[PDB]
Amino acid sequence: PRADEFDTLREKYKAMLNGGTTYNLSDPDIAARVNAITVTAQGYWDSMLKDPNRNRLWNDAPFGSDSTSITTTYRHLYDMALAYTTYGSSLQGNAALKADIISGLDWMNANQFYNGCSQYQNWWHWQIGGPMALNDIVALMYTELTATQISNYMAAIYYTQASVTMTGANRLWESQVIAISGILNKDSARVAAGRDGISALLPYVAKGDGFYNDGSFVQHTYYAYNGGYGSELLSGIADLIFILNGSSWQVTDPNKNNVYRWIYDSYEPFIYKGNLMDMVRGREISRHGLQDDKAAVTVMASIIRLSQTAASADATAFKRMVKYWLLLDTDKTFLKAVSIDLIIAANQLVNDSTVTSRGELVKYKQFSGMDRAVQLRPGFGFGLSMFSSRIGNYESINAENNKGWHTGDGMTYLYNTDLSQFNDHFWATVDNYRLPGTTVLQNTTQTANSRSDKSWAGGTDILGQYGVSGMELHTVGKSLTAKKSWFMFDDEIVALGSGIASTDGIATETIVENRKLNSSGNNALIVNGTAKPGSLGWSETMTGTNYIHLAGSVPGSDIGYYFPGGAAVKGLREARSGSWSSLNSSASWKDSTLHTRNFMTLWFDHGMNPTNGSYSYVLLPNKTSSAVASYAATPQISILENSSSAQAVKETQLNVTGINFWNDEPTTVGLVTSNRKASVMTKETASDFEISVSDPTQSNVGTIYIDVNKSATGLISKDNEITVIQYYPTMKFKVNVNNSGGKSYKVKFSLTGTPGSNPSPIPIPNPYEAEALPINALTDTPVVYNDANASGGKKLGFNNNAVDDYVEFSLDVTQPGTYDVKSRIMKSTNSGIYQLSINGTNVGSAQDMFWTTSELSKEFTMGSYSFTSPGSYLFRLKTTGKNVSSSGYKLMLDNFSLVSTGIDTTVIVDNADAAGVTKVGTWTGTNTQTDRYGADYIHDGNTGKGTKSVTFTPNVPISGTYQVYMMWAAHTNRATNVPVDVTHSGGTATLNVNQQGNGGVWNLLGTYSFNAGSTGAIKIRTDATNGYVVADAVKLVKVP
Ligand SMILES: [Ca+2]
Ligand SMILES: [Ca+2]
Ligand SMILES: [Ca+2]
Ligand SMILES: [Ca+2]
Ligand SMILES: [Ca+2]
Ligand SMILES: [Ca+2]
Ligand SMILES: [Ca+2]
Ligand SMILES: [Ca+2]
Ligand SMILES: [Ca+2]
Ligand SMILES: [Cl-]
Ligand SMILES: [Cl-]
Ligand SMILES: [Cl-]
Ligand SMILES: [Cl-]
Repeated sequence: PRADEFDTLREKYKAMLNGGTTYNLSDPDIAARVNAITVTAQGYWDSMLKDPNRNRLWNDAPFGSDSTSITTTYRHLYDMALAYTTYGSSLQGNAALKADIISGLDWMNANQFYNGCSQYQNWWHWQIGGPMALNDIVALMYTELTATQISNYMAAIYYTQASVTMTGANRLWESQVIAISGILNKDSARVAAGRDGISALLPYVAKGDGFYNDGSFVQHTYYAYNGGYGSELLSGIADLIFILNGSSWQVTDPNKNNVYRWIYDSYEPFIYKGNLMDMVRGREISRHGLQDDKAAVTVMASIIRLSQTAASADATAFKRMVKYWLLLDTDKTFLKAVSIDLIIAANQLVNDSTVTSRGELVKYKQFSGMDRAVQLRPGFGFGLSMFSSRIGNYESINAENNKGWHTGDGMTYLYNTDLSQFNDHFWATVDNYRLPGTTVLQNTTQTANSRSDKSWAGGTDILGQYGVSGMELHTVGKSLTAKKSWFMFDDEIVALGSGIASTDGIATETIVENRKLNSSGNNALIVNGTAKPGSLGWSETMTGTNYIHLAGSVPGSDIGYYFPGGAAVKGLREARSGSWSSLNSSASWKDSTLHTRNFMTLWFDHGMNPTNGSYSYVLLPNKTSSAVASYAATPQISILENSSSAQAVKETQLNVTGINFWNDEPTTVGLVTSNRKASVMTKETASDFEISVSDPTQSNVGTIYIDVNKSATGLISKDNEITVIQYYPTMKFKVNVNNSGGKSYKVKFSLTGTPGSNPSPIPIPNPYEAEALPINALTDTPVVYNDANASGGKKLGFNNNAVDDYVEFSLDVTQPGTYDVKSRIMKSTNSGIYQLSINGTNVGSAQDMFWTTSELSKEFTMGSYSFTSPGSYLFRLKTTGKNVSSSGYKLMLDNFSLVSTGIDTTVIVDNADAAGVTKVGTWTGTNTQTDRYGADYIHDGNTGKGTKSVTFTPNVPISGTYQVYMMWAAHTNRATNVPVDVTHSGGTATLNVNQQGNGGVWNLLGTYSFNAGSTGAIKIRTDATNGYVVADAVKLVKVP
């Protein structure tokens, strides 16, 4: 404390920089690093400008106008300082080196970097790059410095980097710089400010920049970036936690535990055998020195750092996964890249037998927050790269990632034992016009940094192992559009496309494969069981293709391709040359060295201007040629449909079905019906049936109704937002997907046992409280106010400014029917004139909602509407004008009610009529009066009195009160005393009717309570009748 706690931290930090006071120099990995450190230092020492008159310290870092020279100079000084303090270095303790380092620092303090200096040009080098490197130098050289020197150097850093104010990675770097200077300058307040700076980076987010609960990381607002920015956040945070850990300024924020979760959720799934998946690395795929295997290193390092501070369970889990990856790293990618400290940590870990390798990871995971998906199975990994109206196609800024045009066009990455597939200059040689999985216009580009006008991107999953994803492609700046779906099971991936349409006048292509080959480029390509030529230059349009086998450059990397129904597949085996400069021509990364790599490219040609093109193929990784053939003969998958309406695949071994629904209309495929865009997956067993549902559009604020065409006995389990509607004879449920963020909702039904009870019918949830209705669209934000006179004690105050302003709600109409639509409006001196529409159809005329009279509220009848199917409906209220006495165009909406109408409840029974009439005795029909109802009527022929009867049994829709009418054929030969029974709820009534009068009209007999069903009857008897008895029709009319 005041010296020694700082001393302790400083020593801990220095040991991170140089590996510690002592270590095993017989460890060849350590030895190689020590040498590398020594050589580098000698390099910059040799090139250093050393004389009093100097104007810079190195020529490659001139001063005055480019602030990069600040960082460059201090990094050079750091390298020298490193060798100076590195145990085992032939330059360790070198006095001349020491003197040159220190003179360099004092020169910088006198000329370039000091408290009060001019911060010309680029801010970053003054506030972050420089201080960061200066901090490190001072850490190493501390004991060799005076207090006055340390004071000066720190005063400069406090000057350029005074407080934390920025966001994302800048904020992190602010925090590191501030924390480390604090430690070096023995300034507790400054260290605490450093510690506090990272808190704002810790919470999860649901939109915009940061980490998402689903594992996504987004940066630059719209880009999948776990491998880019998120990677550097993880690094700095894991380091700050490690340094501060145990100290007075240790990280206490409970959110710090999110950083440990990030590993399980945001990193582990994206590291395949030492390769950080390129689809989450954004623009960084264009950095030659930072290919996927190199990109993985910082994450592995961060995980090791996190294990040193993690709780027991996590530390164990972390060490196990890192060990796994290190054991795979036969060419020492990691060991040759990191500091001695990490070499020590890494080696200790692989030599520790109490830590066992984690092994192969097996899981499926949907990253809905960044339009990504990962399938990890035994033998392969599969990455899926999409974009939507939420996520940009790819990022290209500062002349980086220049050829990334199609990297988000539904691109597929297949990972296997060929660890180098996407490194070893994959990106600088591959034909970027034909990236795997994508559907594109041939040899074209696409505007960068753009989102599509399509929201359908995402998917759902089951058992945490099987998944289905989809993307409605619409190339930006092009007409090209397509529906692409992926179905990922135990050992196959099915890819389907349809609705492929373009008017761009260019041949349209879908890329099945574009694989990098061995150095010969001779990997055997076997097609329909027949070997093709293995020589470079090979090119064919292969028709009637059933299956293909491409042999892997390394055991475990064969790939099979099955083409359901056969396909015309174009093929090309060629050598390709290019340099990284094409992808990245920024100052830092420009590299023009040419490279030549070999590729096998397989694709579909949909031709020019397709109107409704399609494709289907099945990836069969890690299978022999004969196994591939074997699969083709008896496929374990069945494509149920592949159209623009839906795309569905069932794996018949697993009995897992995946379905993508493309339209917001009722749609049926397989056993499943959906009334909304949805991604759905089912798992069936002997004892149960499970369904997974998601809204990939992420913009449904209402419900999704699902039917499953199979009988269930009851419920086993369900997520919250599921509402079971029926078990038998068919499964019925709905999902409330408002604010879903594209996540998945699951329900599991029982198929055996004794049937339980079906759920009771779900009546219309009247009233629909405005204050609690999900809003689907609006022009002006409404506010809820409290009011004891309002339904639910709350009303919704519209703030509508002008004509055509609207608010559109989503209501769950749980029972199909024709309903009269009413709304309860609270009195307000500011009440406009509104027009209701439902689903784009106006209902009724516009209603002037203003009034001056006494009452606090009124019930407006907007009008009638027919809801043919149960589900969500959009009720829109549009400002159309205003009463002259109104303040403006606002409104105080309390609720909606849907009331039934005669259309639903009124019942008519004619004498014929095939159902509802049962006669007794012989009745005679005729057409002779036109006293109405139907063609004919019947009569008893004035004979067989007290023997005959006609019983009208109506089907009462809803229990309630019903007016009972009757019509008949009147004349003069009719009976005047026709006895009529009305059997209703509660008993039976009897009256006589005079049928020689009031014919042709509906005659009110009475008004009674009836139960829903057929327990009520209206009988006409003939007992004691003084004339002809006519039977025609009855009509029940509900009241009110
Ligand atoms: Ca700052
Ligand atoms: Ca490696
Ligand atoms: Ca299978
Ligand atoms: Ca065919
Ligand atoms: Ca979202
Ligand atoms: Ca407005
Ligand atoms: Ca209300
Ligand atoms: Ca009739
Ligand atoms: Ca009788
Ligand atoms: Cl010199
Ligand atoms: Cl130089
Ligand atoms: Cl940033
Ligand atoms: Cl409220």
